[PDB]
Amino acid sequence: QSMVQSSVLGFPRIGGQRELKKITEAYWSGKATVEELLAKGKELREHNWKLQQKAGVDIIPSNDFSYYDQVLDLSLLFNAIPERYTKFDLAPIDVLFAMGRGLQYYATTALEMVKWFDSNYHYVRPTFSHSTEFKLNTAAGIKPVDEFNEAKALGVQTRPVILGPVSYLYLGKADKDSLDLEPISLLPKILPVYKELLQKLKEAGAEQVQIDEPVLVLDLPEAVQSKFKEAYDALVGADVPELILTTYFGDVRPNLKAIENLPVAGFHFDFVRVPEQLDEVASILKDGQTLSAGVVDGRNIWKTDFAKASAVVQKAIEKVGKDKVVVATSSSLLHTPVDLESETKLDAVIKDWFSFATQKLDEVVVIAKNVSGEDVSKQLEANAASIKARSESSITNDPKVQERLTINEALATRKAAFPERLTEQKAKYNLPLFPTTTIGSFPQIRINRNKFAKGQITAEEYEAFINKEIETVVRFQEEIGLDVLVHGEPERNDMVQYFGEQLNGFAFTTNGWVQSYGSRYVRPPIIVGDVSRPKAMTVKESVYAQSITSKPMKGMLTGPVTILRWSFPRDDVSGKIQALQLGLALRDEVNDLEGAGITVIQVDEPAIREGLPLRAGKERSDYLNWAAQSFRVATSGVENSTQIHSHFCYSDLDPNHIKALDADVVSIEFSPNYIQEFSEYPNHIGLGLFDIHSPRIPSKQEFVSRIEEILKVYPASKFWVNPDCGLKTRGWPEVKESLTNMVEAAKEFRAKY
Ligand SMILES: [Cl-]
Ligand SMILES: [Cl-]
Ligand SMILES: [Cl-]
Ligand SMILES: [Cl-]
Ligand SMILES: [Cl-]
Ligand SMILES: [Zn+2]
Repeated sequence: QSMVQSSVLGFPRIGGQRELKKITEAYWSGKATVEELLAKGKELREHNWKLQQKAGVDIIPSNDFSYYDQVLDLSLLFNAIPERYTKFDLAPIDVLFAMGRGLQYYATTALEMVKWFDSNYHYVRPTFSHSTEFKLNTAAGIKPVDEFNEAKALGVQTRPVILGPVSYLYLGKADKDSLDLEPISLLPKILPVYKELLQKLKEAGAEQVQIDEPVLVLDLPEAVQSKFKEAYDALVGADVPELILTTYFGDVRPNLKAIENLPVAGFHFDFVRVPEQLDEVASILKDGQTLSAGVVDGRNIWKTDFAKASAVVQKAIEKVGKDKVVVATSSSLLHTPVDLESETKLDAVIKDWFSFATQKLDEVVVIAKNVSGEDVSKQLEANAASIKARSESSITNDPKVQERLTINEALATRKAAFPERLTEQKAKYNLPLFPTTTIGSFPQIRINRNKFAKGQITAEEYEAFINKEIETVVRFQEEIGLDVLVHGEPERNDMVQYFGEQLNGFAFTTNGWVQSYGSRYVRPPIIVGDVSRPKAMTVKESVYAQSITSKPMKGMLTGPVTILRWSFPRDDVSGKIQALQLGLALRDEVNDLEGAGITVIQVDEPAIREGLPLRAGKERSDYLNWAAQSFRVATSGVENSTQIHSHFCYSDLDPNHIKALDADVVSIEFSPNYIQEFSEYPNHIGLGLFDIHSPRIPSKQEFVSRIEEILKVYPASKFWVNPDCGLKTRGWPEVKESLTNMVEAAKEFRAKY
């Protein structure tokens, strides 16, 4: 324990080879027994605790492990279990899984999955009723207490991590039988349950608890933020551990007044995202409260600059004293891959710039020792050379050249306004009124794709297999009589990795898995440098699909903002600069598609709202502006007769931003008074006419009446006819009938003209 302690806010639990996914999925399909699942959990926790102890981390977390989601874990522990999950005599591990994955696997719905702030993790929404009885569920045991005791038996003193009451309630929602319930009003009922838990943790031997209150980086209603004082007045006492109120991902300053007189033992703040909040946040400390300074990024894969991170910490030190500063990860390392050392195919120069969760443990320790005065000179020197090698690999380290060298409006504008383009597109494609199309995906080829990865087939044979599947999908759309076709994207794994693995300025990993939801993990690409496009990324398969039909075939691309958001970004330049470079890369792909005869092109940005900055203000309004501008740069090089499409199904869509794209045609998921939101849409628009989830083939008449309802709002000149989203989750027969009814409905309308 150095004078200045080191701290980790959580550790990824998935395992270095995805052991957690393997044993959990095996348990669901009735392979693994309950004991084997629990033994694997125990073994992961032990390994991870020991890894952190061996690296020298002073404050090591417990309760950060989960078989599914830590928020779900708290719902189970506090008995926030809707009544429908208790009716099948399920063991507690199965109640957890039924809430997480859904009840249908136990019957004779899952809870809502929600983004965790602006990370790429998702949690299971706490759901509350007037009938909810909050109590400590000793049924299974008490997860925090049992896992604290497990670590202690191993000779590892840990700090339990729990999501705090205010955040837990605020992030939850009223169940359907209680739509009047304001979750925050439940605080008096849930606080005694937190108190009992905290008492039990003190009794087990915990000296300090990390109590996460991240909603403090959000714009909080007064009815919510005015409660921090009475919540923590109630929790703090001599019978519970010291409480470290922990925030991350943002700026708490706007909420400072709410937490300026809390009886807690100290705070944690994110000084990676918001280093500038230091002065103000430090000023609220009283009574020997401690400041945990988050300076090792828990959400990115870059070696930390030890000189710069040490200097931020040294400012904290100057402000509250060495005995009251802690060096910490900025957030849980849940959001980074487990271990860089399992990567064997990375360029050696680039691998030297990275640090994954396991390596971050060494980094916080190095920084804590640095400011404490210990000799880590060798590590500082190595680190200073890595940082320099990295800064020298981009066009300029200088922000003056960097700010100036990054979009003239011309680059972001088509050559003519839509009405003029429409005249040329009509003449080129001769589409009728109510033209029909689909969004992209069709029912699925699994084997052969894996065989080609395994080396069992050659590229030529894989190519022949891709081409037969494209052919089958194209011919099926022709038989149905759709007007604008898609190729089914059989060649693509994932709409981001497919691009991230081809673009310049990117690296990709073999094992760089991060948990996204439950047992579903992602392996995000990494932007390491200035981005450009080195080859034709999608042209081959599109040109093949277009060569077998006389109907127009959509090219299909992912837009720049979505590639950026589903990748690990550079931490040395703005997101804006990266999006614009990605925009210019995609512009070359679009221009190539067009040049190869693919003149109808869909460019999809499903991650927009996900990347929305957490507070209303300047960063948010800039984001929307540059987000749109990036899309326009990608799409504005084309001739007037080339038709740009874009599809939108991504939760709470912003029609103002959609309008800023100047896309020729948009499709919008749609199947109460919602049609009015897009009533002023300027170009062409296809409001989805059926729900690709709903379990029923809509009749022709059902299509006809839905088209009639839309025609009360839109002109027929603007209207495209298409489903809500892709069809890969349906069976072929339901897809044939649905789409056949859709086209026949369309034709009826054409005739009535
Ligand atoms: Cl159990
Ligand atoms: Cl705003
Ligand atoms: Cl407009
Ligand atoms: Cl009408
Ligand atoms: Cl029109
Ligand atoms: Zn969709």
